[PDB]
Amino acid sequence: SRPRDCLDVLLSGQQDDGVYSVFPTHYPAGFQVYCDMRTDGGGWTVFQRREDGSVNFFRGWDAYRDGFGRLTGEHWLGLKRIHALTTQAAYELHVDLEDFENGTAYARYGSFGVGLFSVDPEEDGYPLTVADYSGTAGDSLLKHSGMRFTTKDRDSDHSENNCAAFYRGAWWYRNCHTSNLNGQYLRGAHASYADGVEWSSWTGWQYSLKFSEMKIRPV
Amino acid sequence: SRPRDCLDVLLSGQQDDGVYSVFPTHYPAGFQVYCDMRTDGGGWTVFQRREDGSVNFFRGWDAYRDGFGRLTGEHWLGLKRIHALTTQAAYELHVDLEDFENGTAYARYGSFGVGLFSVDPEEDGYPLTVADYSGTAGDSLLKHSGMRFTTKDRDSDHSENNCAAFYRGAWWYRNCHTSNLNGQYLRGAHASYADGVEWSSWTGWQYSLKFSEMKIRPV
Amino acid sequence: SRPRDCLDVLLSGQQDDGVYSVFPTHYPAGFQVYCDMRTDGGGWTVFQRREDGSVNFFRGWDAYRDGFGRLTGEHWLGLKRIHALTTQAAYELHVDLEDFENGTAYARYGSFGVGLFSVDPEEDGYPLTVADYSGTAGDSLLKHSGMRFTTKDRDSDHSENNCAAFYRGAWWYRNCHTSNLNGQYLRGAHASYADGVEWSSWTGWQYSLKFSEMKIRPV
Amino acid sequence: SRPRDCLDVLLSGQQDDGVYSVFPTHYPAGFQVYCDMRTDGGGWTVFQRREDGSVNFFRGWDAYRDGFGRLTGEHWLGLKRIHALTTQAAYELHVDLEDFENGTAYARYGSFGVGLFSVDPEEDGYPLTVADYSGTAGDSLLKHSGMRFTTKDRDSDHSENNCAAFYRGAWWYRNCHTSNLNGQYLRGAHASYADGVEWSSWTGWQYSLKFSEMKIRPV
Ligand SMILES: *[C@@H]1O[C@H](CO)[C@@H](O[C@@H]2O[C@H](CO)[C@@H](O[C@@H]3O[C@H](CO)[C@@H](O)[C@H](O)[C@@H]3O)[C@H](O)[C@H]2NC(C)=O)[C@H](O)[C@H]1NC(C)=O
Ligand SMILES: *[C@@H]1O[C@H](CO)[C@@H](O[C@@H]2O[C@H](CO)[C@@H](O[C@@H]3O[C@H](CO)[C@@H](O)[C@H](O)[C@@H]3O)[C@H](O)[C@H]2NC(C)=O)[C@H](O)[C@H]1NC(C)=O
Ligand SMILES: *[C@@H]1O[C@H](CO)[C@@H](O[C@@H]2O[C@H](CO)[C@@H](O[C@@H]3O[C@H](CO)[C@@H](O)[C@H](O)[C@@H]3O)[C@H](O)[C@H]2NC(C)=O)[C@H](O)[C@H]1NC(C)=O
Ligand SMILES: *[C@@H]1O[C@H](CO)[C@@H](O[C@@H]2O[C@H](CO)[C@@H](O[C@@H]3O[C@H](CO)[C@@H](O)[C@H](O)[C@@H]3O)[C@H](O)[C@H]2NC(C)=O)[C@H](O)[C@H]1NC(C)=O
Ligand SMILES: [Ca+2]
Ligand SMILES: [Ca+2]
Ligand SMILES: [Ca+2]
Ligand SMILES: [Ca+2]
Repeated sequence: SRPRDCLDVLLSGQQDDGVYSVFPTHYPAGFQVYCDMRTDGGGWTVFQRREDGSVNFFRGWDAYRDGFGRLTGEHWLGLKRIHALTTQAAYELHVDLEDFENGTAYARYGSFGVGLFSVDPEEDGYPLTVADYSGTAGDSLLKHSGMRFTTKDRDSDHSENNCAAFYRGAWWYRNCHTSNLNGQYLRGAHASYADGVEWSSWTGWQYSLKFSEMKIRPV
Repeated sequence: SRPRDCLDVLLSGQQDDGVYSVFPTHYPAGFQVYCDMRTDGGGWTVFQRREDGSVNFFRGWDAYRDGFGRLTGEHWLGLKRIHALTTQAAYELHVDLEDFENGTAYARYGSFGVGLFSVDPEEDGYPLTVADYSGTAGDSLLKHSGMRFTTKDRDSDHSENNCAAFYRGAWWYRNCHTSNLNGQYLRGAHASYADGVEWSSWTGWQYSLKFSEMKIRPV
Repeated sequence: SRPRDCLDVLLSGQQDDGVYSVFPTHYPAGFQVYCDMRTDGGGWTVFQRREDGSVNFFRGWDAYRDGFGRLTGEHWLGLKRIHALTTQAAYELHVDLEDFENGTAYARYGSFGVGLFSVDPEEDGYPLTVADYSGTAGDSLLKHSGMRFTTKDRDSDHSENNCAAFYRGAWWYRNCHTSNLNGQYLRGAHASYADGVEWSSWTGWQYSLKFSEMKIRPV
Repeated sequence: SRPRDCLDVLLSGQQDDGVYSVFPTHYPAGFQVYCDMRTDGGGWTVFQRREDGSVNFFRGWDAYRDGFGRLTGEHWLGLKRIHALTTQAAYELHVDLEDFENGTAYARYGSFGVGLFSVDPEEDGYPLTVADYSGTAGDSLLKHSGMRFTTKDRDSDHSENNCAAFYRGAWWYRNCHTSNLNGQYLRGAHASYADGVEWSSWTGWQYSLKFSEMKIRPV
């Protein structure tokens, strides 16, 4: 009837990967998401996908709040939706990564949230909660814990510059990053420093990954 | 109680053409629509009507998003409502056309949607999904499949010009159109090229139709 | 539980005049109104009251859309709320009037609505539907039937001037009015022409009434 | 299921202080609040907390309407939420205060509301209803009864100046205050006049308190 996320969709008997309606506690109008019904038993709600560089990710605050791209392709679900999902239960984060040489890796985080205790999550800059790493990609997100989301037109980072402008992305930048999954789709090894789709613990600071998917499931 | 569209209204025992409240999955406040309870068994939700040139259709983005005119007359329901309806099930499209010489024709499309997988349908320009033509008017819409909606103040077409400005309408313009049902009410044969209420496969590019109705029903 | 108007409040067993929560079909968040539980059996939802000139009624479009003043005093409920109420059933209108010499009169209208078939009632200027006069005040509203709402900053009237600016009010002005109940609180006989709280059929065009209340009930 | 406030949360069997979802009558999307389940039996909804000066309270109208800070720390819930809560039942107010010398005091008000009868509470400046003082801190709020909320960018006070600008806060200022709990975190005795976290009846006009919490419970 009114699944709150992709795990409710799965447990209701929908086993196919694809687009489903979900209805978070404080977003009763609901919205559509892509559900991953396969990874570690399934029930993952996707909020980010890179796969081909068809979508511009070098977007401003309003786009990162409201979301962009298409659920069946490259997209960002929007921080207002990611907030609505991660405040309604205790979520884990799964990050799937792929390079241009057939290689894959993943990072699992036991706890993940955006603006968890923010009275106005947008005003407060949708700050990251993330803890408890495991997997094959190595940890490139724990150092971003407690940071606000920074875009090219809204600087909340710990740099004298705008990290989002400098590294051509949008992220919970500190000074500046170990991960940049909303970075430019530069397609593998690049001369420019850390401004591609980067997961530094796996492929370093000068390798733009082929594929990324960020997704959440209640624990 | 809470019909999601005009087919739910019909199946609940309301047989009369007219204005009814509907409540789409992701638009729970609901809104009023005109229901066609006669065409091919009935249960059609109208989203566009031309009949007399009493309403200005040469409107900008905000008007095409939010809707304009009156449900009992010439109107555009608004792309935010057309999105809310066509994302909640698989809809077919019916187009009824009438010329100034008593003549009528129709086009049926087995699949129709607006912004079906768009995270932000407005940002993404409410792109058209349409397939599977049958009827008497001929096909003037399949070539618009995959195109974003373009208005005089928001150009997303495949022309070096603004198709909406050039052809005095608002449509899923490519370069530029085979149909222009939101074009100027020029009343039959006109010297100006393709800037009237055009359905090119029936009446060509220099004939502004007397009547158009665009309406949807779940399959 | 969820009364749609003051008649539902009354029929649920609440007999006292006062402020109650109501929940119109297409305004599910609901809002508070003043309920008149006495007039002709009771169940009237108030949307306008003048009684002492304590509130400024010479307000612009946004104020007339959103409402102003206090439910326990002088107020305007707001055209977005009056639209939400009058589109959900067939309403009658009751107008209670009082002069500064103890005198009272009323006008009853068998049908009343605002933006009844408007796709975007705000865009369409919340046009008046009113018919079927009876009472003691005489008819000062039927000539306003079919007119859009005009304010000092949004002219939709049939005058070469702005009727709202000229007659220091906000109304369904034609060219210009037989009633001006949102006019200046000028307190009885005044030299200035038709710019007070006027009901021309009762007290003419140069008498600003002491009290007005406009209220609706389903028939 | 859908508790309307922290008293519903408590009565449903949740006994722990912390963050909970509540769903006021006219705010059906709901929001998260901090619940005090200990004070005088518990069931208090917090809307203001000062404790360490980590959050800037010298904010404009939009911030005071929408809220700021974090539920687990210093915050302001937002006047739109405080209005949604206090209009749905008859609430009492509890104010807990603490100085920098281990000392504590409280004020209880038998009746408390914001914009209780306002058609547009924001337009009307979220005016204060407060009565019926008891406790140890003395009364520093009854003189603010009937006053609109004033910020540095929106003056509705009875001063020829902007009280909010002058006393570096945001409050139901008259000319100007006996309390200033949204004032600057100046940390105890200060030379500047009345521009700290002031409760004049307890610690006078030149002592910025260490801790304040403002919270409500239905009577
Ligand atoms: C390396 O990456 C691929 C995915 O890109 C992993 O799975 C293999 O994918 C390929 C091509 O996507 C499949 O082979 C081809 O299948 C298609 C039909 O789907 C067929 O038309 C071609 O003729 C070709 O046979 C393949 O089925 C699939 N699995 C295997 C075992 O090759 C692959 O597992 C990744 N890792 C490694 C170590 O290869
Ligand atoms: C041609 O168009 C008309 C609709 O415009 C189709 O139906 C016919 O419509 C006319 C006028 O709208 C009707 O005739 C008139 O009826 C009115 C009362 O409704 C009466 O006052 C007049 O004296 C006149 O008789 C007519 O009933 C209606 N049907 C027919 C059979 O004429 C018509 O079917 C369309 N197609 C063709 C091939 O005529
Ligand atoms: C004329 O207007 C009044 C309302 O303004 C109508 O009712 C009468 O109202 C007056 C004063 O509002 C009442 O008289 C007074 O009552 C108060 C207590 O409420 C008392 O303190 C005073 O000493 C005084 O007696 C009165 O009860 C009320 N009814 C009558 C019969 O006078 C009145 O009906 C209107 N019409 C006419 C033709 O008088
Ligand atoms: C004065 O203020 C304190 C709260 O700040 C009131 O309670 C007392 O708080 C202190 C420190 O917060 C507690 O003492 C310490 O406890 C911690 C562990 O929580 C321990 O690590 C330290 O070694 C130390 O013992 C204390 O338990 C607590 N209660 C008492 C009876 O001291 C206090 O009631 C306030 N009023 C007065 C008159 O002292
Ligand atoms: Ca910076
Ligand atoms: Ca173009
Ligand atoms: Ca005019
Ligand atoms: Ca002032």
